[PDB]
Amino acid sequence: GSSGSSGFLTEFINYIKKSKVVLLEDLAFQMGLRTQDAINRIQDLLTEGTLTGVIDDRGKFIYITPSGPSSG
Repeated sequence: GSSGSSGFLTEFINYIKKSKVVLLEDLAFQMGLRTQDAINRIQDLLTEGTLTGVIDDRGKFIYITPSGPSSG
């Protein structure tokens, strides 16, 4: 359990799970943050494994989460 002003990370991840299709360009717009900033966070989380996804030649983010059983 992370301590301090930790919340944007937890809320950001939860949003991705629910969100079927999330774009990096749109992500920064909705969150206000910059595209590069948003991408950096996604790449970091995906690198550690915290999140699993793939990027296409269109620099788009595609998350594939199992609908229904939220256990693992």
